[PDB]
Amino acid sequence: CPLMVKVLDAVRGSPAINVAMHVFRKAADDTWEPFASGKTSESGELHGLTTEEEFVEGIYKVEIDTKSYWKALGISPFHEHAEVVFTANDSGPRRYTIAALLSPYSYSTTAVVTN
Amino acid sequence: CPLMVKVLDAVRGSPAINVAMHVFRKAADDTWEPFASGKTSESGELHGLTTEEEFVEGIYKVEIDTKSYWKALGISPFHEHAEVVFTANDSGPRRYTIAALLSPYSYSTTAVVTN
Amino acid sequence: CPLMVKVLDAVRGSPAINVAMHVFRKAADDTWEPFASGKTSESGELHGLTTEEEFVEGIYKVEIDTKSYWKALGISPFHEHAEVVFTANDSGPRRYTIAALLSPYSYSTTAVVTN
Amino acid sequence: CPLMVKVLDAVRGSPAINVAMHVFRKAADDTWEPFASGKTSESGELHGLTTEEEFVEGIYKVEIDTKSYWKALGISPFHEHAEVVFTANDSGPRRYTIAALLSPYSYSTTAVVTN
Ligand SMILES: CSc1nc2cc(Cl)c(Oc3cccc(Cl)c3Cl)cc2[nH]1
Ligand SMILES: CSc1nc2cc(Cl)c(Oc3cccc(Cl)c3Cl)cc2[nH]1
Repeated sequence: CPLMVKVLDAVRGSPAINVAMHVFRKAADDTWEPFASGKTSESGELHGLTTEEEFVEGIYKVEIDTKSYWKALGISPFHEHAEVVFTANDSGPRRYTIAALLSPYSYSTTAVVTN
Repeated sequence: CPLMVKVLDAVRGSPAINVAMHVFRKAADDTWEPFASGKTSESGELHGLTTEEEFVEGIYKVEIDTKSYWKALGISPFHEHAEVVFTANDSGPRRYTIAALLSPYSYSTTAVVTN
Repeated sequence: CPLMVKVLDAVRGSPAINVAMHVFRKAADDTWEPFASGKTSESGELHGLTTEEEFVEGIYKVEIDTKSYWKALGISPFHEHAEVVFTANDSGPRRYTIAALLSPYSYSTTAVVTN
Repeated sequence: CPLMVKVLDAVRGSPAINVAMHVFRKAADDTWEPFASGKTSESGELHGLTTEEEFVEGIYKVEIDTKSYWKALGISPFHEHAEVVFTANDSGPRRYTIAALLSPYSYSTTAVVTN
C-alpha cells in the first residue's frame, strides 16, 4: 500500500471516522485530474487508494473533506477542507502515510515516507 | 486589517521571513481568481492584504510557498505549498488571523477570528 | 519582556482567555520552585512574567491549567494541564514566546526565540 | 494493550525511533512514582508498558525524552521533554494511545481513548 491516510479527531479523542477524501494528480496541462477517492474506516484509516503500478511520479493533492466531517457532527468549522500537495516518487517508488489531526478551527498534517 | 497571516518556523524557532503567498477567491464557475498576495515580514507576518469593503463573504484560499522557503534554507521539504481554504462569513465584526507553523514534513494551521 | 505566553483555542478559533499558568525554575536539588504566574488576557497573552535581570539561564517549566479552562466552557478535557519545559540559554538578546494551541484531547506548543 | 505511544519526526518524515519515555503515576502523598518506561521501536511505537490489572485509576504523566532524541541526531532542540499528564480510567478501564509529533522547537500531542 503506497498511499495511506490516517485522521484523528482532537475534540473527541478518537479516530476521525467516515472522513471523505479525494486525491488528484497534476496533468501535463497543469490541471488537477481525479486520481482516487475514499473514506476513513472506523480506525480513521483509508487504505487501498492506489497501487504501485498506478502511483507514478507526479504532483498529488489529497483533499480531506473536513467541513463535511464536522457538519455531519453538527459543528460549524473554519476550513473548507485540508489540502496536502506533494511531489511523489521523484527518486523512485516510496510509501507515503499522510497523518492529519482535526479541530474545528485548526488542523495539522504530517507525512511519513518510507523506502 | 480584516485578514492577516503569520508564519512560524518549527525547526529554527523563529518567524518564517520572506515567505511568499497568494490569496485567491473562488468564482462562480469554481475557478480560483487572484485576490491578494505578499511576502511575510521579519516578524513572520503579512498585513495589508485586503480591506473591509473588498473582503466580502466567499470562499478564500491562501497558498503559502513553503517549498521555496525550505529550499532557500537548504532543506528538502515534503509539501509543494501549504493551503488554507476557508469561508469568510459575516457574524459581527470579524478579523481573521491565519497562523501556519512549518516543518519540513509537516504543517499546522489555525484560525483566530476575533471581534 | 523576555518571556511571553500566548494561548489559543482550536475549538472556538479564539484566544484562550483567563487561562491561569505558573512558571517554575528548576533548583539544584531537582525540585520545581515557583518563579512567576498569571492569567492570559483577552488577547490570550500573558506578559510581564519576569525581567531580564531575573530570567537567568536554567530549566523552566510553564504549567498551563488547561483543565480549568475547558471545565469553565462545559467541556471534558483529556489533560490535567499542559506543560512546557525548556532551557533558557544566553545566545545574543533572546526573547522567548511560548505559544500553546488547545483542543480537548490535544495540544500543540511552539517556541519563537527572537533577538 | 491499555497504554501505547506513537511518535513521529516532522523534520525527517519518519517514525521517531529510539525515543525514551518514562511514565509516572501520582501517589497518595502527591509525589510522582515511577510506573513504566521504554523506548519507541523502528515503527515509532512503544507497546507493552503496562497491563490491564496494573493500570488502575490515577493521574499519569508520560515524559517523552525529546531532548535526548534530537541531541542523539546532532540537533539542539528547545524543549527538555514533552509531558502528557492525564487522569486515566476514571469511568472504568479504557485503552489510551498517546500520539506525538516532534520538531526541534515544537511538538503536538493528542490522545485516542477507546472502550
Ligand atoms: C498510522 S497510525 C498513527 N500514527 C500517528 C502518529 C501521530 Cl503523531 C498521530 O497524531 C498526529 C497526526 C497528525 C498530526 C499531529 Cl500534530 C498528530 Cl499529534 C496519529 C497517528 N496515527
Ligand atoms: C491570534 S494571533 C496568533 N499569534 C500566534 C502565534 C503563535 Cl506562535 C501561534 O502558534 C501556532 C501557530 C500555528 C500552528 C501552531 Cl501548532 C501554533 Cl502553536 C498562533 C498564533 N496566533
